[PDB]
Amino acid sequence: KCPLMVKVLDAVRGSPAINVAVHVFRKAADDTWEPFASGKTSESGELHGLTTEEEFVEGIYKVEIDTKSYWKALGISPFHEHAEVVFTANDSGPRRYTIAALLSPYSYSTTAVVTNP
Amino acid sequence: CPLMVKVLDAVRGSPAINVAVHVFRKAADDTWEPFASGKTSESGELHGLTTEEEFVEGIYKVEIDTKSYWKALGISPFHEHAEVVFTANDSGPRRYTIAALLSPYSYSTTAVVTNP
Amino acid sequence: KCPLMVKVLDAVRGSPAINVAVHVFRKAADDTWEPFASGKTSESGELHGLTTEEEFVEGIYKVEIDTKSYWKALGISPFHEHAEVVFTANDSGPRRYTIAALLSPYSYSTTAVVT
Amino acid sequence: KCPLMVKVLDAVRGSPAINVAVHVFRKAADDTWEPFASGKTSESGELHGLTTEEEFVEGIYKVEIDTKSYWKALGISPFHEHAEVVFTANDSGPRRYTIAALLSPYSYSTTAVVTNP
Repeated sequence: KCPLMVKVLDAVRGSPAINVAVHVFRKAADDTWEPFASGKTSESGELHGLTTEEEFVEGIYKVEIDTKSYWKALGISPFHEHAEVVFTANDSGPRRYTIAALLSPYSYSTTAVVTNP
Repeated sequence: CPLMVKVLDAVRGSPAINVAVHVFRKAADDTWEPFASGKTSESGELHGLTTEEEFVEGIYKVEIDTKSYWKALGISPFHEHAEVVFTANDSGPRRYTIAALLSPYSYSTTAVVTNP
Repeated sequence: KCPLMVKVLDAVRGSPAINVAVHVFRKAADDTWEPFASGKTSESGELHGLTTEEEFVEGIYKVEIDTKSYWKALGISPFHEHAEVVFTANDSGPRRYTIAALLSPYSYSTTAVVT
Repeated sequence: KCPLMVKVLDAVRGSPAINVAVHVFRKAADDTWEPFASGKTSESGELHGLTTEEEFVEGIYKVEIDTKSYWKALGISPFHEHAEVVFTANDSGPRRYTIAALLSPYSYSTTAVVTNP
């Protein structure tokens, strides 16, 4: 599918995160983040087709996950406003990037698995 | 303080209070011989479970009663307990501390070793 | 889809762990673990077909991951001898259990997804 | 004691992360991050005396951890550029905030524990 993938899981429910707001930002020469892409996590807990391979380029991107929206809907008070993931992309070749995050009311753990297709 | 166990709660965002801690030791018969047991304090860390002279090289298993603690808080957990097995003092005496961040249906364990 | 699946990731390299020994046990009335199944992690790092729904029944199952063997092969000495995931299966009814274990030399994180 | 404390640990070595850059920001009226305080992680891996009780305010704050700089000294190529923790401070009243971060080359986990004085 798309080179960029996002998966989110909630510890409290033990079920994949559904209806999650994720925003992708792209670096600019003015040191400002531009709204590269936005999407909503599916009921399966993953987001596919976020960015086309050709559109995806060599840049520093920022990925933000809206922690409050999921926790406010569930009714649990969240400590973090959002989870922010920033990294460089395509240092050498058009390698695919998968972003995985684990959510909790007062903590979160994120990991990225990198594959070369 | 040869061995320390620090336990933290994710949902409450506060250190876990009175989590059952069980420490075992390996035997020649491939059976665990109970070493020590305790309950966590208010700060969440239980200390003094072992003494350096008594603390000896071997394969030790540390059990944390996650089910007993979290069920008391009133929601059903997934893991029956957490087992942290590890050889102790492979090369000389060292200070071992175990950190376990608890959550329903998921947990993470991290250990910090200190040579002196 | 297999009733039980195990996904193992190596945060150190950032790529899924390959050739990881995964052992499954069963609780007995004598408080003794009986080997249920064993396998080796594939290239994708996920194990499928390790158990069948017919054999898979309610009980207390322990999943072992040979972290010490894997990290020794890569040349890194790990703190934990292995990872044990003890849980109760089908307490209420038939459910699909997925085990996710993120590995590290001196730490690990276990996460379960229920379908 | 200290209203804001930060503890950082490395999963690769199982030791406190020494000489790690920590940066604290505060929200302004124009939605611009204004630097508040910054320090280097000590040998024990914890920061003490970063915010004063009077100076610490009820605004929004951000804590940034320079994971990439730490890995460069070790010599391991990291995935993430840095780790950022964004949270509302003093929603109700004075509080003691402790931020704990576990670092890995391609993943990290952050947890927050609060003490009521």
